[PDB]
Amino acid sequence: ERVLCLFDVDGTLTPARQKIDPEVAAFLQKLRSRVQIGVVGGSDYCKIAEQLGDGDEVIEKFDYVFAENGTVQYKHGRLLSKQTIQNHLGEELLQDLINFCLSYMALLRLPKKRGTFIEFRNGMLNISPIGRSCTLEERIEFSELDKKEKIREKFVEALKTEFAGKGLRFSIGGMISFDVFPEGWDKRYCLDSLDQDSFDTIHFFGNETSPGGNDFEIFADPRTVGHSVVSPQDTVQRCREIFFP
Amino acid sequence: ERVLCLFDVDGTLTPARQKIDPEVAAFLQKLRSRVQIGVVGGSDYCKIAEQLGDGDEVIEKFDYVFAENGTVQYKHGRLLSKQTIQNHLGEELLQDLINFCLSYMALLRLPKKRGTFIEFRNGMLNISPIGRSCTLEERIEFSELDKKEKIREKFVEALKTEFAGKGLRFSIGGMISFDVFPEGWDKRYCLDSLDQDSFDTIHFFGNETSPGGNDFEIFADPRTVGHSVVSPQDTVQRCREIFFP
Ligand SMILES: [Mg+2]
Ligand SMILES: [Mg+2]
Ligand SMILES: [Mg+2]
Ligand SMILES: [Mg+2]
Repeated sequence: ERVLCLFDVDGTLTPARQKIDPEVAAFLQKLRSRVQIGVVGGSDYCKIAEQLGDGDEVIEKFDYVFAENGTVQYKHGRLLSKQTIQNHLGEELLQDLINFCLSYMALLRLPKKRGTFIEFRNGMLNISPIGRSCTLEERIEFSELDKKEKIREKFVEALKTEFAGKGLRFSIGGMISFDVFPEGWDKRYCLDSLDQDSFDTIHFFGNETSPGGNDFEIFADPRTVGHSVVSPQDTVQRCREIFFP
Repeated sequence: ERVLCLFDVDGTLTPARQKIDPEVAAFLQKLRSRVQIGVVGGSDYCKIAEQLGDGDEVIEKFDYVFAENGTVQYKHGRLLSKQTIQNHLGEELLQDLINFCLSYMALLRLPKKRGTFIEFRNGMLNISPIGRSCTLEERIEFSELDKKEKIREKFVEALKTEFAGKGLRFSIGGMISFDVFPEGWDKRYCLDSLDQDSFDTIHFFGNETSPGGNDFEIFADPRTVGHSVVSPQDTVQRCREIFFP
């Protein structure tokens, strides 16, 4: 009777990192006549907003907007207070991590380096050996070397070992960087806030629900009814079979 | 007959990092009936724009806008192509510099660290041991420790020695960082483009014209008639005595 449909963004509602198909967007509003709707994605709010509407339309079109896995939350148009990664980790482990990354990267010799090797976000640290302020052409150059030399994979191996047992998780994505985040700060983070909003049912839809995928944990969590999808059209179809049969 | 008045921003036209007094702004437009007018400042365009008008009004109010010491140029409303620091320095010296900074900072133990330890700009690298993405409260905390421990001063000493003779310059400013930039990329940078615009006279006004100041080089350059000022009101007064006597 009080139902929430909660969607991953990339590959679930939109082409990855691209704008939503207006027909999919159209269905989501129709679905909204039967249930509340939310999104949860690993990217920051500005990226998610850009994919799902013009300006800040996303917070009006969706009942919930969980950016950076729910460390940033919009609830019915309202922004809620955010928790810092330093509050969760503590300053000492945070700096141990930062200094290990600085020390490791200083020894990496690349074709090019730029700036923003460590980006401090709400839900993670983003580590990029080339530097995030590089151009697209520079990204591609690094990506091709990285496939040959496994630069990011080896850095992640050394970090996991060094911080073994200290509650840090790692994910390599895109061309130039990897993510470092606390255990529990995958997509499941958003569920703790959702637990207090009196939903009879929360249906989660994602395209990475297999082990290793970024939807695995929230999909498998007992607080959600999980649904595996392979495309936005599959998502729309599943939602019809369930809510408009 | 073809005259340009070229002004530093901070302490010359406005309170440092603050909005221009509307009366000063008013005089500058009157001055514009007799001469062309330009600004040159070390900060990026967005900061300079914010101090001198609303939105992009600055490029309409001034004939020239030289941001980041002239590595970024607006000329009569038009943005000109910019040169990269890597093009000027070369990739090898640039990375030697970046890796020395990464290696040095990894050994610094601070109360707090965040992100963006190396910010890649158009006219410089900005190095911040705490990380530029810190809060104002965090900035002040670092600033007070830095006065006690001379963290930035000692880092600059080691860098100058290590890159002795290789054409790098350093400036420590504000609370959390220092600037690294190529020789010649002080305010004089903007003069090379100006040399081609057929001015009979270029009058430069600045509040840091003594040795060590960030206006010293452009003030002393033989391509300018230099003027030392101590406040925006002094600037307006000097411009009256010269152009409205
Ligand atoms: Mg996905
Ligand atoms: Mg589940
Ligand atoms: Mg000044
Ligand atoms: Mg001169």
